[PDB]
Amino acid sequence: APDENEALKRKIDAAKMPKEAKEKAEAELQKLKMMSPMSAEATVVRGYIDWMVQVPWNARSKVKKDLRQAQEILDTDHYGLERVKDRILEYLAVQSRVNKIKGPILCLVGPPGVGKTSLGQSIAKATGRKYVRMALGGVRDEAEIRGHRRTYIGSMPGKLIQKMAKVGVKNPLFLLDEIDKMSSDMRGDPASALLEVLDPEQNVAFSDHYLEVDYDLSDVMFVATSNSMNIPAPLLDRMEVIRLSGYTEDEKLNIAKRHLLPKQIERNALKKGELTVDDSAIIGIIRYYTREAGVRGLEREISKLCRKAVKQLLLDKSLKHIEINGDNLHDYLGVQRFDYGRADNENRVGQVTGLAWTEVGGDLLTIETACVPGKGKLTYTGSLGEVMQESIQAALTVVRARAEKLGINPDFYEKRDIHVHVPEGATPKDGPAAGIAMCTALVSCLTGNPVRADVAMTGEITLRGQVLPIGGLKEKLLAAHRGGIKTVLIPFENKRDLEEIPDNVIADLDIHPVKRIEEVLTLALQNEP
Amino acid sequence: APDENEALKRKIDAAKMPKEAKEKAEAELQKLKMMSPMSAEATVVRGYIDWMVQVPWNARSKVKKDLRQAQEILDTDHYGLERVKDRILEYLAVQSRVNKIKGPILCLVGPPGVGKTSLGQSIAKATGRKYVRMALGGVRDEAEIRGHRRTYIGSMPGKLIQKMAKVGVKNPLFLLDEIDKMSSDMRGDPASALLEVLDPEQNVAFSDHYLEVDYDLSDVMFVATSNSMNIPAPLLDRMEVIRLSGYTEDEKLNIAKRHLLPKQIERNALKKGELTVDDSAIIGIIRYYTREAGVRGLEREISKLCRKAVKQLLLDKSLKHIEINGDNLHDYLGVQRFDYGRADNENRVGQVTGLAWTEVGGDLLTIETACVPGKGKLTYTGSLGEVMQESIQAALTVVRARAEKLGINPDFYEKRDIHVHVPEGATPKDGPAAGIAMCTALVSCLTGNPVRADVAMTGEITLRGQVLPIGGLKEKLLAAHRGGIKTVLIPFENKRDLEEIPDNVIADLDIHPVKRIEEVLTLALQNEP
Repeated sequence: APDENEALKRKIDAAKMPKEAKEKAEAELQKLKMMSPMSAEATVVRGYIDWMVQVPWNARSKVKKDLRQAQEILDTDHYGLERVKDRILEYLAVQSRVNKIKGPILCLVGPPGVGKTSLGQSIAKATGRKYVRMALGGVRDEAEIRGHRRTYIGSMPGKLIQKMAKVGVKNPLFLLDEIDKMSSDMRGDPASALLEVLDPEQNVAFSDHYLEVDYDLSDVMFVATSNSMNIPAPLLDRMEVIRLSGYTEDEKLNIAKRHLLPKQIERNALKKGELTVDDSAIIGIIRYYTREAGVRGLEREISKLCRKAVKQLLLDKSLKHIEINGDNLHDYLGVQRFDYGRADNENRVGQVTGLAWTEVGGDLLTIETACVPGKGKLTYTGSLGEVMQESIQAALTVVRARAEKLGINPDFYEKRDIHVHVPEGATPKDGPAAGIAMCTALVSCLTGNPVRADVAMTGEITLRGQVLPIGGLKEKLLAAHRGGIKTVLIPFENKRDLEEIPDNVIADLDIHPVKRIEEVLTLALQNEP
Repeated sequence: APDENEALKRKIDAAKMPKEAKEKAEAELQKLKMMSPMSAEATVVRGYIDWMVQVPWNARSKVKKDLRQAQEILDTDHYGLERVKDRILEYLAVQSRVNKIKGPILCLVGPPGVGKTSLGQSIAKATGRKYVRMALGGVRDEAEIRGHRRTYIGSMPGKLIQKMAKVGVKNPLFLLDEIDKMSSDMRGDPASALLEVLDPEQNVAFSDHYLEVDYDLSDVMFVATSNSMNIPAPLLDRMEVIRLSGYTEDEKLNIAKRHLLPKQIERNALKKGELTVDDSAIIGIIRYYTREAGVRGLEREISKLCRKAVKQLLLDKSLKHIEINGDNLHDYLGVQRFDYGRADNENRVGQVTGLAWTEVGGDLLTIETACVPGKGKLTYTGSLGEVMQESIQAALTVVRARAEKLGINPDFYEKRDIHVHVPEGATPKDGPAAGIAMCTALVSCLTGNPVRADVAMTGEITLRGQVLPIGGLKEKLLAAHRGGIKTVLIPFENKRDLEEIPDNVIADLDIHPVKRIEEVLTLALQNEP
């Protein structure tokens, strides 16, 4: 009745609306023409009108059809990686026929600190669609994806509806960040709602608590990102998992010299000829200032270098240029915090270096064994399961069978207790891939032979001394390369897998395929036995 | 229609307003010109008009561009500390180019009782911007940062809008105190609103429940303060953490003689020649009247001294001056409440002194061990986790391996139960840094050798008797210095960290870098074994 109800009514006629939009517009019209000073009644309908005007329809982004431009765009996002972009291109080709996905959503998984956001932005630019993000981590209620009931003012729509209202296109690139961090603790499981907004048979008629009228969401492209492969079962359908990994020394150096350095220089309001960093400084930072698979440490170090350089040049008008090399780098970072190289490790007896497979990239572990006098009981530490128990039992049996050859007293399992400690045993690794490590440590404790340093080993063991194949050799090799380990012992059956590993990692490490316990004991111990 | 609606209308024309302000002014104008006796209708619009007139725009504080004056101002806030002010200067330099932050917010963390508010005021004075504070602790609803819905009178804007209305400048220094104390229990998580008011891409169009019209907040500089590093994940982005620590004896003495004493003298309405306190009294107060990292105890003691001196001089007209020294100090404070020095500690066997890393500064702990007759079960007290369990297991294994050398009966773990008590085990310390302490206490209980007093130790242990490096050596050294401990045992790998500790702390303590359990057992026990 008042003037407000008139102006709002115009917002319904000044915007073109399809059948569903016309239906919600008619509903709002029936809800309009009422008293404007009505507390919590006119404001909610006004907000609904604004949302409808903001909801996209009869308009979309010009989606590109050529694939060459998509490849050229994907080649300049972070580094290219020559591995994941190819898969992306494949998906684009499958989508180069119709506007209907009818399949996966190109899910990305890997350790944090990689080009996930960069890949999403590159895909948005290649597809010619607007970019929009939404975080799935920490979500535990359906009230986060969907809105509230059609009631008094304050019942704002869900995050998805808000993002769609802000992005006035019917075919945007909706990114789903931290899908593995989503939980279900407030109102059932919100995964169902996600399915309703992701399944091509349900997104066309997706209904919201506030926007009860069905909205067409089949043209919206969705992309999910995660850190681990522990994606909920209902969210695993219609999804393709693409695993990402770390980078090598030269790869990280090129990445830093291509985008990290220019971005940090432009962010700190620096000039083109104010700071010059060579490759020696970056190498020193990667070797003694960061230990990870991503480039977060490099970014933080470059930011600190830029800030310190700006402060030093500002307080000294006589300084015209600042150059940081591999020698004065410490002057801006301090004492080194990490060690590179195992040449001066002073090889020990009870300690063994092994490779561990982790969902965020493999790492290095130092397993220990203690053989003290007792009655023969077995003790283990590191939150190990039954698999580790049977593996230790098999290793003990192998040691008992080869004690005569190794010079071990056959009565060691009767008058001496064994305690095996495996640090970070709760790693997301299904299977006791450290059998050879524990066996070598046991042989060392019983014989006193120090385990040769700068040597890494991983793989399963049997009761007859045979080595079984394992998975995730790329991550373990990358971890050994970052840790400065040159000698790596892997099972023989995994030799055929080396053909799928780039030469940049194999040319730096010395791999020796083994299949028996005697070969690992000969190549790992300092002496012959 | 009435006279009121006329006067209020003038407040809309007498103030210059930008596009957004003109939009909200037009909205209020449409809401004005109505009946003034309308209950809860004219008062709310009048309040909105007053808020708009108070909201700053087209006016700002003269921000300074020089850095020398900023350093001179930061050198007279509390003490200078020569550590944090430098970082502040760096930030200022980064902000000495444009009025856009586009980065961190200079978050400060440390134990309570330090110059946090003083640092904020000094930054406000150096930047030439008005000072304003707002407490984030105890906030659990978005209705605290933002206002209420546009409804009947009483729906006042949020705390932020009120602070901005009181401070008539577009670029003020908004301080965020107690960011770690903020929770989420009433209406979702208010952190999101904070992001909307802190993210440079959202503060430019920050909308409020009462002030629904977007307001530009990109020129407002924000600074956060906290006690612990447990900052919520969403509030950690675009933030730089700067850790603060305690002060030494001479540092606290200079701080008291520079600002604490004059402030307390001026607050108690004292004259220049009425009270004279020497350094002996301050030293005695710091040694026997307060045990903390801040200067709260010193402030309280000086306040009590000033009050007692005023009362004594007022009731005695024959007294012309009051002088308090290190001898008569007790006459105004009573009997000493704390003990300084471990020379007369009467070294015990079952007790061991260790250093503990805490988010509010390290402290001293007295770990105990009891070896009673039993079956060999292990018991622990102090709310310890699995890390402490594995550490105690490793220590027990080391003791079992060195029992013959230490003169311990090898059957102690079979006929005797061990109970380890670690007071305040719930400290925010990730890792069993008290391995050497528990091992020494166990060796003492089994051998009866009293642990030498005036000795502190901390560090990780392994199954082979090796000591691993730890973090937070500065806090532990400061705690040992305050407690009067001269002998401190730290891991050998942490020796390179001593170069980052000032000489005022190393010159008072006797540090002995160790790497094996035998060295700690020899330097900690009274006898040789």
